[PDB]
Amino acid sequence: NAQAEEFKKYLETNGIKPKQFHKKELIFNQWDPQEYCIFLYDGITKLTSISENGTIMNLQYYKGAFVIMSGFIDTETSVGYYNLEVISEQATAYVIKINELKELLSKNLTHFFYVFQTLQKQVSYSLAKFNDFSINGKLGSICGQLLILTYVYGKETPDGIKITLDNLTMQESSAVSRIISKLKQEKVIVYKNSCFYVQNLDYLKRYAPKLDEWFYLACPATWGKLN
Amino acid sequence: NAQAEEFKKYLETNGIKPKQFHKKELIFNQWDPQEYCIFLYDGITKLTSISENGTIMNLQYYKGAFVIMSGFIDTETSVGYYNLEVISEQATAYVIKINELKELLSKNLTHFFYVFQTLQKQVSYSLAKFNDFSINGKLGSICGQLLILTYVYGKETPDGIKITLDNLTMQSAVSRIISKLKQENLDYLKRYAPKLDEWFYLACPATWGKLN
Repeated sequence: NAQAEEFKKYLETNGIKPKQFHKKELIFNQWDPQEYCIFLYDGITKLTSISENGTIMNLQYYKGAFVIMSGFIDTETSVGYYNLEVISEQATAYVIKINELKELLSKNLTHFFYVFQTLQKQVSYSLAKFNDFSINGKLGSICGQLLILTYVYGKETPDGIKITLDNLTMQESSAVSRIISKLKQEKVIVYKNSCFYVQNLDYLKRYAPKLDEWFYLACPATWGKLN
Repeated sequence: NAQAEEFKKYLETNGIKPKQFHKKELIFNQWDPQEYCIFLYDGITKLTSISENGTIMNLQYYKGAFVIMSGFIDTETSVGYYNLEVISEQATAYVIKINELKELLSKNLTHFFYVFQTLQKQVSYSLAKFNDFSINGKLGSICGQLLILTYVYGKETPDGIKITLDNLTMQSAVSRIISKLKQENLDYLKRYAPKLDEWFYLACPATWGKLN
């Protein structure tokens, strides 16, 4: 991670020190009146939303390095009523306020483009997942999920692809079951050592094609080593 | 919108003149190796992707004023191969090559912040309707589609809420629910699309206060 390091040392260079959090903690919650910019350097987290009857809705999961925002940079008003719960055991993130962030980026444009581009590939990511889901239904939706996980955690193994991930945070309803059952049988995936494998990544590629290109276009480094 | 019309004057002050398009035209297509930055100033449009077998699916709609960009700001590589079609009778948009946009925004950070906002508005947008989908399946989605349409074109009257858009731009189980809910009220679209209604109250507060 080239840009992530320089951005990490640029925040520290300007006095913004890191801070570790662990499970169930709220880096920021739905009721914090302050708008933040959280540069989750290392770890995994999830953006959640509390509906009327207290039901938690897991909306998106983030893996460092990544940037999350709760306020609009131009108006400095909240983007929504969300919370950022850490799902990894413990992770570190630089919590900078929206107004300070608007000052540091205005001073250095290279870091401005970094945060600008990270949001660009978040927009296209949704367009690509919605595209595959609209082509191949739940099959393409599930294949896109399996495709991105095997790019970020896939280890090239003599026996399949050893996805590096905890056992049940990996698969963190019957329709899903019907699809994964076929995948188990047709050798495309395998459930060995209580850990997912992947022996025909090409199957996932062609049923989630436009998420596969999104990985090539947005992360050609992580996409080119498994191809 | 003042941030938009100020962006316009900033663009054409730097020698970027508007271009008018008539419906069914493409402001850019998916095979164009050049990445643009489209400042749709006026008119409504649609972002489409045609699959390799020819089937065309629509992924998003953008109404002006708004920014749509085909490539990353610095690397200048494509963010995804799509086609931006015009669905309005006619539309006006300032087309810009993204390497030219890099130098303009880098030299004016107030308009850098503006386009920065436009893309994080559509991020929270998708997050909001995903919530409404994960709670109310397709009903929360189609409901989300109707309330945003009502809030952007809805003028209150004694008869009820209405949108002044000809059947032109108007155009399975989808119509099944349309009818199952044609069988029984702005409060219903807000009922099963609450986050999208929340998103609209924060990203577009002034215009969301129309029926509120």
